Amino acid sequence: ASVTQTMKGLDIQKVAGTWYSLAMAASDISLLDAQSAPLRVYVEELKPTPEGDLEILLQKWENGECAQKKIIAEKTKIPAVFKIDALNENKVLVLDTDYKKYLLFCMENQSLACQCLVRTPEVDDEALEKFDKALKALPMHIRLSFNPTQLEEQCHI
Amino acid sequence: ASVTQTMKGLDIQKVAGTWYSLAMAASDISLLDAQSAPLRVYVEELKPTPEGDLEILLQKWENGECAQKKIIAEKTKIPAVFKIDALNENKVLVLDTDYKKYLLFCMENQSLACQCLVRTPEVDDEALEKFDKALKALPMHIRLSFNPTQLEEQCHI
Ligand SMILES: CCCCCCCCCCCCCC(=O)O
Ligand SMILES: CCCCCCCCCCCCCC(=O)O
Repeated sequence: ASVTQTMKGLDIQKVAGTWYSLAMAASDISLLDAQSAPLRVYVEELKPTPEGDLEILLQKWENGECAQKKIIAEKTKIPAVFKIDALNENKVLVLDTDYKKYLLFCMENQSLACQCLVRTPEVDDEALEKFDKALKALPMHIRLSFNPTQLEEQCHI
Repeated sequence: ASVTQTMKGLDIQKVAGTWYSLAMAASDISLLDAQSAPLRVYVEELKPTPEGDLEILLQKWENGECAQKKIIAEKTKIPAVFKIDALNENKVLVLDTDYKKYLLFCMENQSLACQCLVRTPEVDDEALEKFDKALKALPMHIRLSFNPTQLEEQCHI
């Protein structure tokens, strides 16, 4: 269940800028089933702070409407692991990224969701291979992927 | 998009009896998202009629409740292809089965959903491999799998 793959030698400054949530998977179906499931979040932009923390802009459907949400991930001892304040303190692990095209990540509390991010609104078969193979290891029960048209809309409608 | 894998030399009498919908995937996320999505159907039992048609018992969530539904699939020229009466006349294709453990199928109208069925409430990694690899070919955007506990409940709650 635990995630035991992280990016060796991650430079968090190089993941700054725009991303698309091409695909997402989670351990429990109810975390992603509906448009307003808890972890159905669409990534807009990564903004690393100078002090090394990560700021995230994303979209989340709630109250029948697509909201913008800004969120702050705090660094830890490990460069590929970050921390998000909540009801219960969640972890974000960076699995892999080539900076220029794709980045794979997971978040944990036991529950768990992961995502394949890409720089452009295109179906990258390669990044998807890598995403599937990192997931093989994990106990997933729901997976979503989206098309180029959907990737350009708010909340992937 | 089209399904171009079918079981060679299918004997429809040998798939009679009990099955579990271990996993399901579809081309559009809305066909499977909610408990009452159109193609979120859980297979209970296969009953082949003497004249070669297939009778299916299944469970479908609707009106906030888990209903039993009986359904009838009519044979065609091809042993692995069957036909279900509806608003629009749908096809059911049998991709693969070893009769004793697993059976993979898809249904078509363009929309498309497939399933990995198994005889017992157990996670069969093998049948899942075969399911993933038959799906590789197809344009899927939502996938669900269920655990042994869920497999014994009505509507996989
Ligand atoms: C390094 C890139 C990681 C991107 C992580 C995105 C953060 C997702 C947190 C999801 C928690 C729900 C958001 C909320 O509504 O508060
Ligand atoms: C050979 C085994 C094939 C099993 C096929 C199951 C039939 C699924 C039909 C789904 C259509 C919706 C059912 C309904 O509510 O009318």
